[PDB]
Amino acid sequence: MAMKRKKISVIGAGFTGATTAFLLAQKELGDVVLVDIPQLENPTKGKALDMLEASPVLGFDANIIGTSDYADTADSDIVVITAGIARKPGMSRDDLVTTNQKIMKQVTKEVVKYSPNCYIIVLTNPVDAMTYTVFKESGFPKNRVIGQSGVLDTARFRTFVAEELNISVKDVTGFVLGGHGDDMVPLVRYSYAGGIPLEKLIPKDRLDAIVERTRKGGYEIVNLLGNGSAYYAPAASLVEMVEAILKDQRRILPAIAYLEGEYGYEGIYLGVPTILGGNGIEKVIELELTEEEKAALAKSVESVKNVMRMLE
Amino acid sequence: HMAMKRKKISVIGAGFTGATTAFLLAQKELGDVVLVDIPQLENPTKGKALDMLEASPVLGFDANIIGTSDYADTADSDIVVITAGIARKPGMSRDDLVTTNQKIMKQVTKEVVKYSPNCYIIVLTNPVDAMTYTVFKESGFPKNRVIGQSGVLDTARFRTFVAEELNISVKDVTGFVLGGHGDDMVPLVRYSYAGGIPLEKLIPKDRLDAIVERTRKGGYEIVNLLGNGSAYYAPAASLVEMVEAILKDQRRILPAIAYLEGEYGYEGIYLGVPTILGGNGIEKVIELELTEEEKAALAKSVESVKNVMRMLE
Amino acid sequence: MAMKRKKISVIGAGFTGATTAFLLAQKELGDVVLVDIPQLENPTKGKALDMLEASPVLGFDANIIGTSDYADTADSDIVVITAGIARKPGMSRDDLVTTNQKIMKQVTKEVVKYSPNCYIIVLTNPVDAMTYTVFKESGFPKNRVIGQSGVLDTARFRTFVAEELNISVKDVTGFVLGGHGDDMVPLVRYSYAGGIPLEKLIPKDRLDAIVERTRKGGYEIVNLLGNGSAYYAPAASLVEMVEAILKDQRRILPAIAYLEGEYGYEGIYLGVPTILGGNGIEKVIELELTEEEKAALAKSVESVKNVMRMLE
Amino acid sequence: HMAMKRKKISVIGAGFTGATTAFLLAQKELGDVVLVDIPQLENPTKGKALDMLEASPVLGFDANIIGTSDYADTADSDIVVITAGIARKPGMSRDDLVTTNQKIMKQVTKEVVKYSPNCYIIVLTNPVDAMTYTVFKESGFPKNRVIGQSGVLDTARFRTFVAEELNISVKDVTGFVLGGHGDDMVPLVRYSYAGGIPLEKLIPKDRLDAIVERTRKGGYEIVNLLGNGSAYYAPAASLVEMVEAILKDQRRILPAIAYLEGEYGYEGIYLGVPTILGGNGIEKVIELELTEEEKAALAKSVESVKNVMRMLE
Ligand SMILES: NC(=O)c1ccc[n+]([C@@H]2O[C@H](COP(=O)([O-])OP(=O)(O)OC[C@H]3O[C@@H](n4cnc5c(N)ncnc54)[C@H](O)[C@@H]3O)[C@@H](O)[C@H]2O)c1
Ligand SMILES: NC(=O)c1ccc[n+]([C@@H]2O[C@H](COP(=O)([O-])OP(=O)(O)OC[C@H]3O[C@@H](n4cnc5c(N)ncnc54)[C@H](O)[C@@H]3O)[C@@H](O)[C@H]2O)c1
Ligand SMILES: NC(=O)c1ccc[n+]([C@@H]2O[C@H](COP(=O)([O-])OP(=O)(O)OC[C@H]3O[C@@H](n4cnc5c(N)ncnc54)[C@H](O)[C@@H]3O)[C@@H](O)[C@H]2O)c1
Ligand SMILES: NC(=O)c1ccc[n+]([C@@H]2O[C@H](COP(=O)([O-])OP(=O)(O)OC[C@H]3O[C@@H](n4cnc5c(N)ncnc54)[C@H](O)[C@@H]3O)[C@@H](O)[C@H]2O)c1
Repeated sequence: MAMKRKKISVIGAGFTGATTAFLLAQKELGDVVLVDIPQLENPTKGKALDMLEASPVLGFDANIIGTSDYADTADSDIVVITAGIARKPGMSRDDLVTTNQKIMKQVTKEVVKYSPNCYIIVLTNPVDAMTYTVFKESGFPKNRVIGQSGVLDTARFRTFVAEELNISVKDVTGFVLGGHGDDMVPLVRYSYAGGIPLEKLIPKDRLDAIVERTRKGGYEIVNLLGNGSAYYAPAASLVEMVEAILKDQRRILPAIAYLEGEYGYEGIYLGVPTILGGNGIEKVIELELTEEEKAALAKSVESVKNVMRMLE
Repeated sequence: HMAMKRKKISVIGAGFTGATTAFLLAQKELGDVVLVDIPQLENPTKGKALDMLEASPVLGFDANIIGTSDYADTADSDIVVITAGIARKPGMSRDDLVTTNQKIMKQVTKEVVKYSPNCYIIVLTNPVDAMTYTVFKESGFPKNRVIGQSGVLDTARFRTFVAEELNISVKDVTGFVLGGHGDDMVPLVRYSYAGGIPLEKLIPKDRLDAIVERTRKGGYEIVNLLGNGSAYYAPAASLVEMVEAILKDQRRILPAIAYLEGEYGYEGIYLGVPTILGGNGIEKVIELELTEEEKAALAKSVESVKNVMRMLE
Repeated sequence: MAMKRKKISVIGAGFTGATTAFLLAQKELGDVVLVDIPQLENPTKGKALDMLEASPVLGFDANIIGTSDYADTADSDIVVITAGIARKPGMSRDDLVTTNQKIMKQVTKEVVKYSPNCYIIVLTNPVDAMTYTVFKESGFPKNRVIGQSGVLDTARFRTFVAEELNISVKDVTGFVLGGHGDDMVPLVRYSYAGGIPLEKLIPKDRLDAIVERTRKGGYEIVNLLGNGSAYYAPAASLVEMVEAILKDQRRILPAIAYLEGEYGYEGIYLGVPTILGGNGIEKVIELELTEEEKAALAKSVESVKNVMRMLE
Repeated sequence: HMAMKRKKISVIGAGFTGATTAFLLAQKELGDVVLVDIPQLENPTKGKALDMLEASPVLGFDANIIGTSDYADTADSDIVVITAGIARKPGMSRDDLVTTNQKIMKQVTKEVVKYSPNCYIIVLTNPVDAMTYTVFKESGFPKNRVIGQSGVLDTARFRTFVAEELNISVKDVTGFVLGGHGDDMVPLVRYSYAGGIPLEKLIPKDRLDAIVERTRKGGYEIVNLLGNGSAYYAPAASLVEMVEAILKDQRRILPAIAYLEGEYGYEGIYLGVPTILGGNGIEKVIELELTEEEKAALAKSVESVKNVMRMLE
């Protein structure tokens, strides 16, 4: 009968989790619980308390707590999972999978104990196999277990196109199927500057360079930082997705969704166009792809099946 | 004829406090942001700035952010926020900390005034009373143009503790802390309310004293939890409010570190005092009628500030 | 939808209603149903549609409809009542109270039929007697029936003081108890610029002229417009009250609340300091008033009862 | 030394569109506002202005808002928005509306360009194409400093209908409408998408044709519902996006009414075209590669506009 705040738990209090927590609180999307392992309890509480102390200056009404106790996550409307080791150049794709999978299983189990009705958004890489792992561990219907990937890649692409044409990023669009890197399947033909196909504004070679920079866009921020991974744009990418769900916006967003025949694939998570709203993933949109695009996506899907085969 | 131009804000020092501020500034479309650090940290600075910029299509702000070690990129900044400085390492004395940071302020200020002769400057670097003073003397600028941050942060921690104690919105809680930062700050409970109701009516004294002491220790509370470095979220927010007040000439009444020429009985010092902050920087130091108890607490604060100023070379 | 958007119905689609609806939508507080009499159905649909067609420009996700059918208000979380008649030429004070009483009872019956669990915020003058009418007709708990006057009166006070001192309205606080007009009790003692008592910044004579201009603030706007009363600041005042409830903010705000011993009064609605949150009025706050502040609030309360004796 | 100061926007015509525009600009703190109307309506204009100001403490915005019939109060405006027009009356001919509004545009611009010789001007007043033309010729400003609004509003109505058809956020629908503000406007479905997907892939042809038509009648639909008056919320919203684009030098791509000097094969007229809008007003007309079908729908639109320009005294 009372009007209660949405409750958002963010698991992993490293740069991306914290940046997320702070953005969610500022936008008054609800109360935030920043979670990490017992050994990291003091810094998690320090970050959460520091964020809460900005509330009177920035003028947002939101609780923020830090914790290592998953009992504090009880009755979360949304949980965002950012726990685990980041993508870096020259890393063993298998080692990544092995350590993070274990983390997704231990986290998912504690999340569903205390919030059995929550919607879950996964950042942890590799995001297809880790979102798959939260899906199967959780026992949730596919509309409640969502992965982030395509929004971040479309943000880097739009940024590079906006700088290339010297126009508002507000009026530039991109469009990606599949995951990060080699797995990325962009549709330049469905990318525009104020409604005009980029393919009529930018020579093919310069467009192919922006696409390739988008593929290595993560590695680009790693190379600059020297001793971490991107966090500003990943966190902003999670917040757009959390907002679409909490405010039932019915956004069309690229997301990592479970396929049961869409694009001709079943039993997998894949970056596809999505409607995102109050029921989480409300539709996977099936485009008419050209023979070439179909081919590039069959290629992304074999990489997906390859990483799922590294799962114990 | 003059085309409409974006405001320009340079943030000197691209660690916790400067990067957090820059992102907030960018999200609020207060203008374009130049994030500046030493040559040795040029690339991490470029990474933070580019990561922030790649957030812009998602969060929906129009703002340029670049990282640089070339101060020439700061040219014609309306506002410069100085977070450049060094933390006190175990085995470094008080005196060597003041001196090291002093020397950073002199070198930073020289470059800032060279490329933006008309900018306003806000200083965070600790020890912030002494370092804001160094920036003032080095800049050659009139006092209205050189402002330190500390009060807004300390009132924010105080308003957080009172909001939690009473279970009410932080929006409806008011504090006032003058003096220095850390141990030296002077929270004034007489000028502190919830919905305009004096706090001494709503919270027993023993609890209110613990809230005052907790405010005083607020910095160390966060240092003790993080196990590397100091607070940045609330510090950054406090700088953003002060930047807003100036760029949008809002004439806020808030505590700022202001150069005194007689106010409260003191001259030739930066001290945390009530301020009108607007399009011309510190427009007024407001002189309150203090009690003997407040005056005595303020004078202890001034002794400590003069102690740190004696360590300057 | 598991994450349902909040639903706000605004009864009365004139100046205050329409301006309240457009602010609510812009702030994404929920979906808005704008309601007027069957005769004004089409202008109501056209105001609603016009605001909705601004949603792509201003960037808000919100439905706005106009209707003369209360079934459209079903399961509203909040109902804002602005329904009211403009006092005709050659109509007594008695018949004005009596005409708006009949409108509040008819409106309330429709409101409870379709949203028996809603919070009601009343603006309709005379706002103490009309809030009282909605409470009694509704059978709701007292925390779920609320009136607006204090916030608007504190807003005018704050504007005048901010003009006098040449400072941000953000750093000026006021406190107005009682009713509107001669009935309203501004407490200059509880009034500050940046926490500084206004009696320290403004000579008695200027502070007195500002208290009188706060008393007359409605009249002032009426006399400038020539046809109609204020709507911008009224609407803004209702939005802050709507926001304190939907986001469970627990503001301390002057609101028209039902008294059961507070200030030594019982069985009336009166402007008092209030904690406003997710349960509506969480408590009425009792200040230590001077002998003198007590006399003015008694003068006010006598004026409120005067109007209540006019209720059929 | 110059202190920081607010941007300054004068709104001419304090009716439905002006007042609504004024209240958005202030809430968003885009600058101080001066609401201008005839002397007969000075007190109602001051009443709106004061009502708005009295909301500022509640909605928490720092802006001055004033009402005036004296153009001296508009001195040194960065942006001037012109909404002034005769109130349409039962039985007023088209001649008398256009002819009267032309006179108003010439009188209003004379005063505007006298007190703000360096301002950017956005024109709403109908018939908007011919009226923007009249402000341009009377101002003696370069074409980049005199901009009309019609396409933002008309693409907003299109996006609204497509969003309702598909049940998706308006944030993810794009459209593009060229030409005039009449039945003659050209909504381009080819350059219109939902999440960058072509609308022809998602909406059947009969439905899409009905949306295009509902876009052409958009203004009329609102007139017919209101009974007395035309739309003002979406119009005010459209002016605000165009003011923001200029004040914050955003370099948006939106449809605006621009002086053509060869673009699309037309010379010496104002027409709704794809614009880059920024700190120097209209920075460029973008020439789309239209189909013969589109060229012809635009050619008609141009014919409708030249017909109005014939009636100009
Ligand atoms: N989807 C994308 O596009 C995208 C982009 C950025 C990075 N990422 C992923 O998101 C994260 C970004 O790095 P970050 O800033 O979050 O890293 P970080 O190391 O700074 O923080 C992650 C946290 O996970 C914690 N953690 C480890 N095991 C845990 C467990 N069992 N339970 C709870 N917490 C545990 C770590 O202790 C650490 O604090 C990584 O997981 C990376 O794989 C993906
Ligand atoms: N006033 C307050 O309320 C308050 C609160 C927060 C922190 N602080 C102070 O703010 C300062 C910064 O805090 P932080 O957490 O950001 O520290 P940090 O080490 O994370 O960031 C400081 C940055 O300054 C840079 N820097 C050093 N010398 C420089 C120079 N010559 N030119 C340019 N950049 C230079 C360093 O390279 C570093 O990246 C400290 O002095 C801290 O004590 C004061
Ligand atoms: N409490 C305050 O601070 C405050 C301030 C301003 C306005 N008010 C009051 O607000 C009320 C409305 O103000 P306004 O300026 O919007 O007036 P208005 O005349 O523009 O609008 C009132 C609307 O109520 C409608 N209405 C009448 N009977 C109705 C019914 N049975 N069902 C539904 N709708 C019905 C009318 O048709 C009209 O559209 C008045 O009572 C006014 O005195 C009080
Ligand atoms: N271009 C578009 O997309 C678009 C959309 C909306 C409306 N319009 C046009 O906008 C104009 C304003 O519409 P509205 O709804 O605000 O009308 P309105 O009649 O409510 O307001 C117009 C105001 O202009 C004032 N005015 C008239 N002559 C003046 C003068 N010489 N100097 C100063 N003020 C003067 C009037 O007093 C009146 O208050 C009309 O011409 C309308 O047709 C065009």
